[PDB]
Amino acid sequence: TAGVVTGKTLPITKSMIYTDNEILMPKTTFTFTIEPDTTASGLEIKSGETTGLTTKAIVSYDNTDKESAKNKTSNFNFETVTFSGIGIYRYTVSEQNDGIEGIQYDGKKWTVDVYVGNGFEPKYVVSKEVNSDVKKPIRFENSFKTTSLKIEKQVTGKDFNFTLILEASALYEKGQVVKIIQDGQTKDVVIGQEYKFTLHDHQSIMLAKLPIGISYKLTEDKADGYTTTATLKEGEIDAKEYVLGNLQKTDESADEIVVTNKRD
Repeated sequence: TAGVVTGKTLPITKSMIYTDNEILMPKTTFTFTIEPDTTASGLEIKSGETTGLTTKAIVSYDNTDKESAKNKTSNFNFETVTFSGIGIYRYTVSEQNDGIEGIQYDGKKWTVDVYVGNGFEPKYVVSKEVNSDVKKPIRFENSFKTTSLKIEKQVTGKDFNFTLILEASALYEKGQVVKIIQDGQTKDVVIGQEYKFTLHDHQSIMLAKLPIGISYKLTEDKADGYTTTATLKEGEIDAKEYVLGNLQKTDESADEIVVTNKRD
């Protein structure tokens, strides 16, 4: 039967929603916690016993994880626990919300009955969602978002030379690639190094699947007979000045930078 394990361990499955290999999987961990159901009563049903129980299980993702590595497994091990007597010991399993920018965490609560026989030891482990009678294996489902940056050139009053760098973060490391669309063609920007390109009046470039929470800086080479200024528009909130050469952090709103070269 689904959600009934003959043995001493509780399997945990983590699925990250991931459908596009062009997107960088965040380098991060998810942590599952097991605690006693402190109100469990009514074999006798008892509050879960935690003496000798490792109460944390973890799975790890990194930037190399693609479609084929989106699901991970861990477990809790009840073999190591000293139970004071036979019975059913009830625990609550949840996933910690680590609050990492861009990540959506599974808030579901799971309940676990461990059937303890004869010393004493676990015999069966049964799992269900809290408030459900349906037995099923524990599976947490997480997801994450990406954003975008468009950069356009306007001339007032010729190719202008730009440099973009996406700085590495703890989540998105140096040497990983982010897609850019440039003169119609899909190309690769490598995180942590200068990416040089050109734009003329009304030409744009776009990074459409940009990691959330990384920092970037954009500069333009000095162009004789022009002064250069730039604005950053975040979603529908009002455009503010972007000073070329400054670090800007990506977040959930789609960014557009308009760089204006004004003839002197």
